[PDB]
Amino acid sequence: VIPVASPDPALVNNPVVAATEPSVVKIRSLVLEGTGFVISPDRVMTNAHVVAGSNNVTVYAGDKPFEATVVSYDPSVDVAILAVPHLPPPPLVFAAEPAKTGADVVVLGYPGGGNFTATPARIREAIRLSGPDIYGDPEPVTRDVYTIRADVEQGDAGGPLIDLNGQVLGVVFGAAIDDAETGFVLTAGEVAGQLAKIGATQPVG
Repeated sequence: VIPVASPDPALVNNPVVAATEPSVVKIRSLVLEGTGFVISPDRVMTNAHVVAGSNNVTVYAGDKPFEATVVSYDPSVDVAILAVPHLPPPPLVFAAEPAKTGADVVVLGYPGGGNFTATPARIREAIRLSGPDIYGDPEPVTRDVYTIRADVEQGDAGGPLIDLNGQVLGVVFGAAIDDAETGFVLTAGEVAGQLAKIGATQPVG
């Protein structure tokens, strides 16, 4: 882990939080709980492992429930798409330029499946996270990621990482086991590549 300065605690009150908050939603699937955000009208992107093979997925926009359906799931992909009809909040926009080391960012999500919380963060490093090719295992072998300094929790899974402009830099998908205050974020390029696999293979039963 590359060491960086502690995140600016003032980031919780930054207008960027209130601007993106309505579009960041809590997800409950049937016991399993996570975070998502609006990517396009009536469509929510979330963590695939949270909603994996679930027929009872609910989306909470502003403490109010909306029925969701997993319409895009691929076992080889970290992200999933939920279809959420009549969902008021507008889509969030992805940042077009990659984030740099030391930049102050914010993780938005629902840690422990509670209320919406903004977690102050700082970019450690942009890296290619490559593992071994596990035989018979579908999950990705390589990932474009940001390592971040942040007190991240499994409830933040599927939560967007947002810059000071209000744009999504990536999506929280993990943390370090031995290192506290260390989170792993899929880059906007990585999410695009993963959504591309789904866009290419659809429709699938």
